[PDB]
Amino acid sequence: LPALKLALEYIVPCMNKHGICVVDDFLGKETGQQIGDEVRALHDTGKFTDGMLVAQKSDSSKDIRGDKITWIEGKEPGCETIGLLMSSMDDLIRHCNGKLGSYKINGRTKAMVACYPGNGTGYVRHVDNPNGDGRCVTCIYYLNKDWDAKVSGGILRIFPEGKAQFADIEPKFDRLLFFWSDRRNPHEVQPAYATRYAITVWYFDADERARAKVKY
Ligand SMILES: O=C(O)CNC(=O)c1ncc(-c2cccc(Cl)c2)cc1O
Ligand SMILES: [Fe+2]
Repeated sequence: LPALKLALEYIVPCMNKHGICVVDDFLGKETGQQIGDEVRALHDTGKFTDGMLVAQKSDSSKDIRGDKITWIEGKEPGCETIGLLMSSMDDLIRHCNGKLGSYKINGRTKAMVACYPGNGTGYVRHVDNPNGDGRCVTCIYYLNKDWDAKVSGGILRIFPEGKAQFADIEPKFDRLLFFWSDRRNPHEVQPAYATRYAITVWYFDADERARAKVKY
């Protein structure tokens, strides 16, 4: 599917109506598996952090850590298919521009690659951008082959429009997810009992980002 068709016929109407959009089979099995291989190699060669401190504990031997991260620009050797994914995300957003709300998107973060180690940790309920830091759209790509949430957990639960009625999104292989980054979409990751990977980029709105500059 050409990016403009996906954008105009699906992403733009889904985002403006619901603030959330799920695209399955985004890149196809071959590219999806190559991204998986690159992320696993990052993991196996120690490129991730040790994980978010979950419980601090007076005996630090008992510390519990959760999601581990690494920031990826997309041009590093061994990361060029992650770079292909990132360019594919940009292609979609570029073909949306002027139609995602009244936002004018003019940049994005590097990719945050996340690894949940499977030790029963998740991610607490939160809003990505609660305080106007410039980020207007969250984009997540999942790469977990044959993920079964009834067995392994790890559901992303989003509370669309902030209301208590929630949407449960499995972190399925080759699934792409967009949602508004602000308080319209509080969300959380339920405990994961197997290794769970995801790649996130955030897109900036020009006006909000130009003002966040003075909030820094
Ligand atoms: O994995 C998923 O399906 C959902 N993940 C998130 O919702 C998330 N959100 C925010 C952050 C995050 C929040 C603050 C700082 C940084 Cl570097 C990352 C990490 C995160 O993993
Ligand atoms: Fe988040």
